Amino acid sequence: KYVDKIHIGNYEIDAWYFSPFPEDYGKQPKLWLCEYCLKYMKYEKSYRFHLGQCQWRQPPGKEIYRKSNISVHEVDGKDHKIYCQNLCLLAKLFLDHKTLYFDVEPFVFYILTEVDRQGAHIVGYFSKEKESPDGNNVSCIMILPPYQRRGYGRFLIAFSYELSKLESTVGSPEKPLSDLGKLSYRSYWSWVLLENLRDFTLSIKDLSQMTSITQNDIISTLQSLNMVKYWKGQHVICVTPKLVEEHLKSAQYKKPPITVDSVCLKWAPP
Ligand SMILES: O=C(NNS(=O)(=O)c1ccccc1F)c1cccc(I)c1
Ligand SMILES: [Zn+2]
Repeated sequence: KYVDKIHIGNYEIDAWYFSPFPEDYGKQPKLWLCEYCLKYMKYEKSYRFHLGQCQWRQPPGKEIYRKSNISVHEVDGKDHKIYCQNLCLLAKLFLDHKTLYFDVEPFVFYILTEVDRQGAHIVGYFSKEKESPDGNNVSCIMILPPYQRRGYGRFLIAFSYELSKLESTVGSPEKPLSDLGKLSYRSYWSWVLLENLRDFTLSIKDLSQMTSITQNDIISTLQSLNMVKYWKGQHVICVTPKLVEEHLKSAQYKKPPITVDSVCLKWAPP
């Protein structure tokens, strides 16, 4: 009765949550998704027909980042409404808290793809309100299940902050975050703050301007590392160069990242 399984690319993926595709679409065993234009279909037969006809081989919009075979496309919800709606319905299969699927005009979508000779294969995305009253640099962020915990979420988080830096703004993900989202942000913040502390020294305000991480997220991260003291109503960094190195040598920071090469990012504040 609900969509419980999708086929996209060469992946079949079980659903995690309800997503409000039309009811007739939920009645089948599977939904079949074109991995390039994200059209969803009811039957393997219409999917195969679509595959031989569809001419798209990458997301719409502008490629604002390209390094080697890693690419990010910026898609304006107002310019590519159907695609962005398709994207939000797919994302809702794996996000508990996302609530906006059809009114996509106030959002811009950053699509992460992995390119090979056949085309640019979607890995995940994050959305961003064009005008955030509460200073969120991410509204929702989603990595497709078979790509999770493989460095792609870390890339997208870093990417969202590289945009904030170009905007001369601090930003924060819209809350609530998933379990994995909490872990991923905490670990991204810890790495970024510890590398900055090793490289220089710095106030909490200094770190915020260098990283675009909000002062609250910095404070809560430093508290979980136990590197902040409290003095007459103010949080003050309290860290020795050696303790920073003992943290950075820890095994969790051992996997080599997909980095965001600032030189490969083509984007100006809107
Ligand atoms: O895939 C995930 N996160 N995994 S990670 O890219 O390996 C990673 C490693 C270190 C630090 C941060 C990271 F995100 C993942 C999946 C869905 C939503 C989100 I939000 C993240
Ligand atoms: Zn298509």
